[PDB]
Amino acid sequence: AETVSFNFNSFSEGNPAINFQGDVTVLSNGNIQLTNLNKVNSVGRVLYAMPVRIWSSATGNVASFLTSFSFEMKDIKDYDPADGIIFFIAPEDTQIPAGSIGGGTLGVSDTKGAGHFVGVEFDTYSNSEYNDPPTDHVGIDVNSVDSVKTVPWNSVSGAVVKVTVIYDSSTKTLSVAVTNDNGDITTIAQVVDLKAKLPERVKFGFSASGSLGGRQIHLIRSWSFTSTLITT
Amino acid sequence: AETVSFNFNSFSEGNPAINFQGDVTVLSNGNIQLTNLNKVNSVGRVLYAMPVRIWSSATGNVASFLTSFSFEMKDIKDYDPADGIIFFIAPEDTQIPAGSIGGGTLGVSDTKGAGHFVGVEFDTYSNSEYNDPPTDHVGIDVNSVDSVKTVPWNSVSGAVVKVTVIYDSSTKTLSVAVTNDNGDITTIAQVVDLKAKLPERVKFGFSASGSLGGRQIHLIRSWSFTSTLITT
Amino acid sequence: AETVSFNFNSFSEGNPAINFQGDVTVLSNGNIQLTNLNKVNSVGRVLYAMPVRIWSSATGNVASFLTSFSFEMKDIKDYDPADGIIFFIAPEDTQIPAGSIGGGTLGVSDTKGAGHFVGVEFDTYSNSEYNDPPTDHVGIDVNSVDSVKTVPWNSVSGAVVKVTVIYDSSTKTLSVAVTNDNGDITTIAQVVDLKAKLPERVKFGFSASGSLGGRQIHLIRSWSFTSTLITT
Amino acid sequence: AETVSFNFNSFSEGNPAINFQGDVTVLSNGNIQLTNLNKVNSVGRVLYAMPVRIWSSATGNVASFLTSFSFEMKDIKDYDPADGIIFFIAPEDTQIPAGSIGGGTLGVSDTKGAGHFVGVEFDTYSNSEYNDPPTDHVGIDVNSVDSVKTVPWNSVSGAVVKVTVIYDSSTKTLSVAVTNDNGDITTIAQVVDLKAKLPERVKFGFSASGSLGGRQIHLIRSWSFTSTLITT
Ligand SMILES: [O-]S(O)(O)c1ccc(-c2c3nc(c(-c4ccc(S([O-])(O)O)cc4)c4ccc([nH]4)c(-c4ccc(S([O-])(O)O)cc4)c4nc(c(-c5ccc(S([O-])(O)O)cc5)c5ccc2[nH]5)C=C4)C=C3)cc1
Ligand SMILES: [O-]S(O)(O)c1ccc(-c2c3nc(c(-c4ccc(S([O-])(O)O)cc4)c4ccc([nH]4)c(-c4ccc(S([O-])(O)O)cc4)c4nc(c(-c5ccc(S([O-])(O)O)cc5)c5ccc2[nH]5)C=C4)C=C3)cc1
Ligand SMILES: [O-]S(O)(O)c1ccc(-c2c3nc(c(-c4ccc(S([O-])(O)O)cc4)c4ccc([nH]4)c(-c4ccc(S([O-])(O)O)cc4)c4nc(c(-c5ccc(S([O-])(O)O)cc5)c5ccc2[nH]5)C=C4)C=C3)cc1
Ligand SMILES: [O-]S(O)(O)c1ccc(-c2c3nc(c(-c4ccc(S([O-])(O)O)cc4)c4ccc([nH]4)c(-c4ccc(S([O-])(O)O)cc4)c4nc(c(-c5ccc(S([O-])(O)O)cc5)c5ccc2[nH]5)C=C4)C=C3)cc1
Ligand SMILES: [O-]S(O)(O)c1ccc(-c2c3nc(c(-c4ccc(S([O-])(O)O)cc4)c4ccc([nH]4)c(-c4ccc(S([O-])(O)O)cc4)c4nc(c(-c5ccc(S([O-])(O)O)cc5)c5ccc2[nH]5)C=C4)C=C3)cc1
Ligand SMILES: [O-]S(O)(O)c1ccc(-c2c3nc(c(-c4ccc(S([O-])(O)O)cc4)c4ccc([nH]4)c(-c4ccc(S([O-])(O)O)cc4)c4nc(c(-c5ccc(S([O-])(O)O)cc5)c5ccc2[nH]5)C=C4)C=C3)cc1
Ligand SMILES: [O-]S(O)(O)c1ccc(-c2c3nc(c(-c4ccc(S([O-])(O)O)cc4)c4ccc([nH]4)c(-c4ccc(S([O-])(O)O)cc4)c4nc(c(-c5ccc(S([O-])(O)O)cc5)c5ccc2[nH]5)C=C4)C=C3)cc1
Ligand SMILES: [O-]S(O)(O)c1ccc(-c2c3nc(c(-c4ccc(S([O-])(O)O)cc4)c4ccc([nH]4)c(-c4ccc(S([O-])(O)O)cc4)c4nc(c(-c5ccc(S([O-])(O)O)cc5)c5ccc2[nH]5)C=C4)C=C3)cc1
Ligand SMILES: [O-]S(O)(O)c1ccc(-c2c3nc(c(-c4ccc(S([O-])(O)O)cc4)c4ccc([nH]4)c(-c4ccc(S([O-])(O)O)cc4)c4nc(c(-c5ccc(S([O-])(O)O)cc5)c5ccc2[nH]5)C=C4)C=C3)cc1
Ligand SMILES: OC[C@H]1O[C@@H](O[C@H]2[C@H](O)[C@@H](O)[C@H](O)O[C@@H]2CO)[C@H](O)[C@@H](O)[C@H]1O
Ligand SMILES: OC[C@H]1O[C@@H](O[C@H]2[C@H](O)[C@@H](O)[C@H](O)O[C@@H]2CO)[C@H](O)[C@@H](O)[C@H]1O
Ligand SMILES: [Ca+2]
Ligand SMILES: [Ca+2]
Ligand SMILES: [Ca+2]
Ligand SMILES: [Ca+2]
Ligand SMILES: [Mn+2]
Ligand SMILES: [Mn+2]
Ligand SMILES: [Mn+2]
Ligand SMILES: [Mn+2]
Repeated sequence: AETVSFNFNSFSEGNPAINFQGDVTVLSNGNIQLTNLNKVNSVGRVLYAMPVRIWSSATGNVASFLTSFSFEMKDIKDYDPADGIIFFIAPEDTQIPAGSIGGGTLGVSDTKGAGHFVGVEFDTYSNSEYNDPPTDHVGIDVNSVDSVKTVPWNSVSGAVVKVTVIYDSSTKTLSVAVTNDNGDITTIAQVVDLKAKLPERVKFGFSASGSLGGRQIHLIRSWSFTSTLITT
Repeated sequence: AETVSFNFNSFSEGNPAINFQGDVTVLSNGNIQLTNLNKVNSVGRVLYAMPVRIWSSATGNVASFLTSFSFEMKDIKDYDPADGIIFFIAPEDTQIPAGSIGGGTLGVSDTKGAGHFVGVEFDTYSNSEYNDPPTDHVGIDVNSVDSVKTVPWNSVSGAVVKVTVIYDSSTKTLSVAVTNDNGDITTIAQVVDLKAKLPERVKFGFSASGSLGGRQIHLIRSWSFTSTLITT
Repeated sequence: AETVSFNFNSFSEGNPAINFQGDVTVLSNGNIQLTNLNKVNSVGRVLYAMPVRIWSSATGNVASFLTSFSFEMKDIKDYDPADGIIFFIAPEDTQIPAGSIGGGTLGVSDTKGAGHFVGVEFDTYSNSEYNDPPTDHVGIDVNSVDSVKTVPWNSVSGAVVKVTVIYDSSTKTLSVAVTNDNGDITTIAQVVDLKAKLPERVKFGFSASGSLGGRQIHLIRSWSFTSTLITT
Repeated sequence: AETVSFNFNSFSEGNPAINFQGDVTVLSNGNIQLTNLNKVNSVGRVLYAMPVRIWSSATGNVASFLTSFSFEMKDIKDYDPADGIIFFIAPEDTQIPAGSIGGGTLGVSDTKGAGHFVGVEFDTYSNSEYNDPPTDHVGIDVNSVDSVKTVPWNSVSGAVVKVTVIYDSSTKTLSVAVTNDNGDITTIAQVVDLKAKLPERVKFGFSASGSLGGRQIHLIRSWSFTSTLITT
């Protein structure tokens, strides 16, 4: 088979394996701070430098992958806790949308919240302009921040969250498991046809944004990944 | 919410948190050995002592759970590697099935292969008698050792395996992810209405079995489980 | 190591994790009410279903635990505020003591005040019969409602109390810390060889009681416990 | 009674309630980083600005106090993970020891490892000059980094540790509970007569340190404190 795997217990802004886009910045403790606190419409993104072949136009096969990461969101005084983080998969040439308003677009969509990407957002602000549920939530996005599905969730300031994703090729079922601070788990699943919505060669990564009045600390602590494509 | 969460990195007899049914023997290194090598038809199971209420006849809700565990199956000179391990869910009153012999009921069914439980199997020996695919496989059993679905897997002697399982309360999707020694990941997923096959209170555990000519060591090295039942 | 850890921010009947002995009634708001207000000699207890092995006859070791919980005791027109709540440890086979009447056995002892258990009491009514200090107090009981040690405390109707308990495996020191509504903290500590007073397997819970003339509401709002038993 | 209490969920540089002594620095996410990864014998300390009256001259009374905090230590490449963190209590005019060598001294002792303070160290480097145990440990210090008592412990790089301390005046008992990322809890208690080892007015705080090759990320994330002195 064709297997891809990596593991980051910490980061550094000189590692060739990571692509930094936007106001991204690496802290002294090894964490990645996606957005700039005192910047209007801040947008930061981070992608694994190397492109993962998730499916073969040849065989007709699709890869299965298991990844898990942990992040932290914290409130900053006088500023609305927004907008959130999103784990995304996109074509290898993915860029921050030209003139991106930031905020509710999470840095992977245009003003009408559209774009070419599949992702799991950890939304902390309700954008009626995107059909956002009235409360914090977790969602499965498929080429739009107007989630195909969401599940109520609760963002605790300054608490480390742990996430475990699984994509089973056979069923094209993307399943998420989120371990909240109080021990409680939150799950959400959706059937997404990756071959159908993305190219053979893509890229994974994290993005986060905010507005002028909406800002908060977005930190990625660790990230491990392993994809496996059957070649037969 | 109502959440159950335990974690075992080692084991030891006498712990009130675990019930040992069968030829289960705890090694002097905190490892659980499921079957007796010197017996014909050995059978052993390890269960988490307390019944966990997976769904509520009142809420109508069904819990989601995130459980991951590791095991090892080493071969033994002049013996067919069998029958394999199995992670399962059963009615709180679950008694250990009748030991059988040439058989491979994985310790959860009768000679015919029937039984009241739902589980993920890591089978290493084919039995025309239960539709066992030609080779080693990972399956999804629902009241029968004749898996509902199966996927090609390969068991490697003396290799430690890591397994992450996720269950989505809504989508009723059971998603497994097998991480092998070399790195490659195997995954399978299936819908199983837990509220349709199991009583409100069930029990989680691992089971194994052997035959007259099929035997091997079945080691459960670690186990961590977490389930959350929304009720409101 | 061998660790037990649960967490309840709310309660609900039917949860297999908790056993209800006596006049325990679960409110429609996830709160536990220990005594019945319309009964003479009400008595109620709530216990964590599974027995926790506090010490090993093999290791000689004794587990340490960190448990914290919150409660509330509101008065009721024309009634003496009593008897108080109590956090205790008992032999796994613990039955609920005989309901008594003028009495104040806190639901863990006989008419005389004897019983097999060890606990921290939050007593709000003096009984010359058991040496109750002149006023409200927090005590450390060891097989007797006649506290081994006591410290002046003051119970305030309708106030939510936070309590953090720590037990050191070695020093055999049980240390309580009562946080009142206004802020002030009350603390008491006592050596109690858990391995000397209790059998290997015990049970943790909260108990309460009332009299003919003494009654009040006893609410257990939340509970989080964690114990670790070193074994190697 | 006289009670002192505060609570921090994140710190800031321009906060007169906190005294920053040494290589201290406050990250963008509100955490405090006690040492500088680039200096040689980097020493950092942070004290609560206002002094606390732990014992009354008039009345041979001493205060009880409850406090809990969480930290994170991480390994930095090419440097030994050292030296650790310490929660200390010192006279209100306390400073960094003249010409401190940092390292084994944890920034609160001279070269012989002596000074004026009562602390709880989370040691990560075995120094034979201070009779350190051979493994990571938690210790109780009384005017010397040569612990009056210690307990084996394990520091995990990048993991959030939660700590809870309780000091009972009546017993002059100091008990700690450390909650590892693991879920496991480590404990350690010691009887320290504060009035006998410290001045009426003290200051509480944290500290960390490193050497030439011994360096790591030391971070304080939160800190809550309450102390109540009886005055009758
Ligand atoms: O007549 S026989 O019976 O004998 C017989 C002859 C040939 C075959 C082979 C074959 N491919 C081989 C290699 C190979 C492997 C190793 C070595 S070696 O190790 O070096 O020796 C040498 C050669 C090989 C290497 C790369 C590819 N094949 C790639 C490919 C290209 C580009 C990319 S890309 O874009 O990513 O660069 C990605 C993948 C493709 N192959 C197909 C394809 C196909 C499927 C469906 C449809 S359709 O029906 O239309 O859907 C259309 C086309 C077929 C159909 C038959 C077939 N490939 C599509 C893409 C070796 C044999 C089988 C039997
Ligand atoms: O009749 S006979 O008995 O005579 C007989 C004749 C031919 C065959 C073979 C064959 N493939 C071989 C290699 C091979 C192995 C080792 C070496 S060696 O190392 O040199 O030894 C050299 C060559 C080989 C290597 C790689 C591939 N084949 C790849 C492939 C390409 C790209 C990728 S990827 O992932 O990189 O993109 C992954 C996989 C493919 N092969 C097919 C394919 C096919 C399937 C379905 C459909 S259909 O359903 O109709 O669409 C259309 C086509 C067939 C059908 C028959 C067939 N391949 C599709 C992809 C060797 C033999 C078997 C029996
Ligand atoms: O009937 S016969 O005469 O035919 C006959 C049948 C079977 C046996 C064997 C046997 N083990 C073998 C290997 C082996 C050797 C060489 C190769 S080869 O070189 O590759 O060929 C391959 C395999 C082998 C390899 C590893 C082990 N055995 C391990 C083990 C597992 C896991 C770990 S771990 O955890 O560290 O990973 C560490 C160690 C154990 N084995 C026991 C054990 C046992 C003891 C006491 C109790 S009790 O009663 O409860 O006290 C319960 C169970 C028995 C009982 C019988 C028995 N093992 C416990 C642990 C080969 C044969 C002997 C005779
Ligand atoms: O229900 S199930 O389907 O699950 C099922 C459950 C159990 C069984 C088996 C069984 N024995 C086997 C072998 C075996 C055969 C072939 C190979 S192989 O060749 O490798 O294939 C490997 C192993 C096997 C080999 C040797 C023996 N059994 C010997 C024995 C040992 C030593 C000597 S001696 O004296 O010579 O040393 C003499 C005899 C005995 N076996 C019994 C015995 C018994 C007799 C009377 C009474 S009672 O009435 O109470 O008195 C009580 C019990 C039973 C009862 C059941 C039973 N044996 C008594 C002695 C294989 C299976 C089968 C099916
Ligand atoms: O026999 S008699 O006739 O004599 C008789 C004896 C006792 C009662 C009372 C009673 N409540 C009172 C106050 C009260 C009265 C007067 C003053 S005064 O004005 O000062 O005098 C002050 C306070 C009072 C105040 C607040 C509440 N009660 C709240 C409550 C609190 C918080 C929240 S929350 O979540 O919003 O925080 C939500 C709800 C609840 N009360 C119930 C409840 C219940 C219903 C169904 C189910 S079940 O079917 O099982 O589901 C379970 C439980 C009952 C059942 C009987 C009953 N309450 C559930 C919630 C006073 C009397 C009635 C008649
Ligand atoms: O026999 S007699 O005639 O003498 C007689 C004796 C006792 C009673 C009372 C009583 N409650 C009173 C107050 C009260 C009123 C005014 C003041 S005053 O203003 O100070 O004067 C002070 C105090 C009072 C205040 C708050 C409550 N009661 C709350 C409550 C709990 C929790 C919360 S909260 O928010 O924490 O959740 C909020 C509210 C509850 N009360 C019940 C309850 C109950 C119902 C069903 C079931 S069951 O069997 O299960 O169906 C079990 C239990 C009963 C049953 C009898 C009863 N309450 C459940 C919740 C005053 C009297 C009436 C008559
Ligand atoms: O073991 S312990 O020590 O714990 C202990 C446990 C229980 C008891 C009590 C008790 N009753 C009390 C009051 C009371 C007194 C004073 C005040 S106060 O003054 O306010 O303080 C407050 C409350 C009290 C008031 C009214 C009644 N009791 C009424 C009653 C109600 C209504 C009417 S009516 O018809 O007029 O409406 C008529 C009679 C009855 N009581 C019984 C009865 C019984 C009789 C025969 C049979 S059997 O032989 O089996 O058939 C079965 C049961 C028993 C058995 C035990 C018992 N009552 C039958 C009717 C106070 C305590 C004492 C000690
Ligand atoms: O017999 S009579 O009935 O006539 C009678 C007369 C006097 C007393 C009082 C008393 N103190 C009062 C205040 C007070 C309170 C409120 C207000 S008001 O609210 O303003 O009105 C006004 C005044 C008061 C305020 C501050 C102090 N007292 C301080 C003090 C000073 C400095 C500090 S410091 O360091 O923090 O600055 C800390 C503490 C001390 N007081 C003693 C002390 C003592 C104990 C043991 C020993 S020994 O045996 O040697 O051990 C030596 C000394 C005694 C002994 C008796 C006594 N104090 C030691 C320190 C009010 C009355 C009782 C009975
Ligand atoms: O004749 S009678 O019998 O009738 C009789 C006469 C006098 C007394 C009183 C009394 N103190 C009062 C206040 C008071 C209360 C409220 C207000 S109000 O608010 O205005 O109303 C105003 C004043 C009062 C306030 C503060 C103190 N007293 C403090 C004190 C100071 C500083 C601190 S601290 O912590 O801040 O440093 C903490 C505590 C102390 N008081 C003593 C003390 C003592 C103990 C042991 C020893 S010995 O063992 O011998 O050494 C020697 C001395 C005594 C002995 C008797 C006595 N105090 C030691 C410290 C009011 C009355 C009682 C009965
Ligand atoms: O409040 C956070 C929220 O802001 C929205 O945009 C606001 C903008 O922040 C505010 O300054 C302006 O006056 O009105 C805008 C429209 O509500 C973002 O659109 C949303 O995504 C959050 O970031
Ligand atoms: O190894 C960490 C350890 O260092 C000790 O000091 C060393 C110093 O780090 C090294 O660079 C120098 O060459 O020798 C010194 C003497 O051992 C510290 O004393 C100790 O506390 C740790 O920080
Ligand atoms: Ca949003
Ligand atoms: Ca089989
Ligand atoms: Ca009492
Ligand atoms: Ca040291
Ligand atoms: Mn959304
Ligand atoms: Mn099978
Ligand atoms: Mn008492
Ligand atoms: Mn030390």
